[PDB]
Amino acid sequence: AILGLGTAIVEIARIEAVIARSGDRLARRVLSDNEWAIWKTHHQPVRFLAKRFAVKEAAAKAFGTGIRNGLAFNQFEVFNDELGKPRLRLWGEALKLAEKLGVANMHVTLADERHYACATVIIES
Amino acid sequence: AILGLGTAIVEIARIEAVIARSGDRLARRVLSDNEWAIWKTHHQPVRFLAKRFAVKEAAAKAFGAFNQFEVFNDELGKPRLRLWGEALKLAEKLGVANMHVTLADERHYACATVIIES
Amino acid sequence: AILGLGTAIVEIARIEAVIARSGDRLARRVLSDNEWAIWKTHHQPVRFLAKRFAVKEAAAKAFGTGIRNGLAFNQFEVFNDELGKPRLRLWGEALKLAEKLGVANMHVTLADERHYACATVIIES
Ligand SMILES: [Cl-]
Ligand SMILES: [Cl-]
Ligand SMILES: [Cl-]
Ligand SMILES: [Cl-]
Ligand SMILES: [Cl-]
Repeated sequence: AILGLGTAIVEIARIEAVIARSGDRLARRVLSDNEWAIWKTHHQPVRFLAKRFAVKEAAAKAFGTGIRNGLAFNQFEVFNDELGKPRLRLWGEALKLAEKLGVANMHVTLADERHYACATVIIES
Repeated sequence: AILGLGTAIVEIARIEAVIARSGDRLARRVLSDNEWAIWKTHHQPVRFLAKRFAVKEAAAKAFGAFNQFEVFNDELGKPRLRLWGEALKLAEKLGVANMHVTLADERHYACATVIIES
Repeated sequence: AILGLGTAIVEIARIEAVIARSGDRLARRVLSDNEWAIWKTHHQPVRFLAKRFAVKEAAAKAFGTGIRNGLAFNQFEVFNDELGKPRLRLWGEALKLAEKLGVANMHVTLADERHYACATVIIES
């Protein structure tokens, strides 16, 4: 059964503007350790960040809570499987919420165009 | 089982142009009574309308009038669907037990996805 | 059970620009024979192609593979049923892979505005 659904659209130029304002501080804030390692050596760091931000926002919506009760963007880790498909890995409070809700499967998709990154997340029992 | 899936993208500027041309007529046509009440006191009514239009369009596609697809938000802010009239009747016929709604926006666009489920 | 999820966003102007520089080449590669016939006489052919790209990219992502192992965008044929709702018809490797994955239901939606087309695909047991 579907336990939740979330979507996000991110203006890549906005992420770019935040980076101009505060350097790597947005990345330090929203990225897990594994994602941070990827960001550091990524070919297009702004685009990577915009995409990960989109998944994290969609995930928070999919859990039906948004960011609250000790949740945080850095607890929603994006990784890719061997074929390139995006996946979610949960940490701390996010992981505890998933276990409480009885989450068995987390479906993630990412898309981008020149100006926008979009993501949709479905969580399932 | 998934009974239906719908998505929508709405250019907020397009909605603004409709409102410039015909006032609050669009809002009168597509909003339910509860949504209308929110529209009247909203700090950003056009954006509220664009987002609700997005959900309604997505809901219509998921089922395969817009004011019969009411958007409300729960205690945590999560968007939800409430059905009226012919929409409610259709849902019972199809055996819809669960309806999942999400919406998002940025400066120029609002987006929504709706999944209906047995 | 959800077997996969895919989404895509297409800037219509980008498709317009590719057509301006290389004509029919983009369309011939990604469209099935049925879609090609429609493209050749469609009243809004660029918009048609952009929407087809959106669905096809979302479908390739929903299968969890992207374009690899003999899969091709021209194998994910979009058609509209007697009611008018968008549907997927699969060919070649895509058809074979769906069977092997145990796909019993495919859910397709698409949307467009003046500048952008988008689509989401869910495959299900
Ligand atoms: Cl800015
Ligand atoms: Cl009402
Ligand atoms: Cl056109
Ligand atoms: Cl169509
Ligand atoms: Cl355009």
